[PDB]
Amino acid sequence: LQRCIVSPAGRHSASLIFLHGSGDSGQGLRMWIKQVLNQDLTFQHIKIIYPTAPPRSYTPMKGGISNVWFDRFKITNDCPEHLESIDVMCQVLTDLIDEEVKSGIKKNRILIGGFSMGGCMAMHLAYRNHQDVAGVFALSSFLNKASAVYQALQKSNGVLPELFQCHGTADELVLHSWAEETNSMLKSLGVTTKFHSFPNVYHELSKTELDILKLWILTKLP
Repeated sequence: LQRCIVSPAGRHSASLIFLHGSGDSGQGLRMWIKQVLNQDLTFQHIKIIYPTAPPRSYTPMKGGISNVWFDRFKITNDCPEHLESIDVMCQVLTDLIDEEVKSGIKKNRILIGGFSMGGCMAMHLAYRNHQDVAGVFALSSFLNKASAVYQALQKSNGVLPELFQCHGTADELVLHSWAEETNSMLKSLGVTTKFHSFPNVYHELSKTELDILKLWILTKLP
């Protein structure tokens, strides 16, 4: 994968893998956050990796080529996830996590999250393959009904990474009810989570959301 890296200001001791939503790129997400904050998101010790999803067919674009982590049949929670494309991407992003580990960053100092389709991807990578990460965040995201996530967590008995999930209540693309169903599902399967609903926020990033996100990141990667 191609990627945009935002370095820590000093010694690197932890890593944030932050996955972009459908159609975007890692430099796109980076610049979008920079606009929403009026300065870059940056840390003292945490390196931010914004990888770019390789271009591939996307069924809601009638098979047109898009930077997408995985394919979807339909934009809804009431259809099955496309598990074969999700699993191909779990293996690709696993390689990226492993490049970090091999750099000296322990898995419990790696936080994975994303916006929209990138937060979905994050949740499948964390709760199915990498339950020892520091935490998981999902902005404007949901899991499809009957997700392999749910079935993995049903079968798990160990400590799991905490989820920070935010959603705009006025979102017309990814409905708030799909995101709260996902949050409730995960809580009932033993995930500890922080769910934050932003009235008057649609399918977008907001400054307040990103500020709260930053605060919680610092609790998970001191």
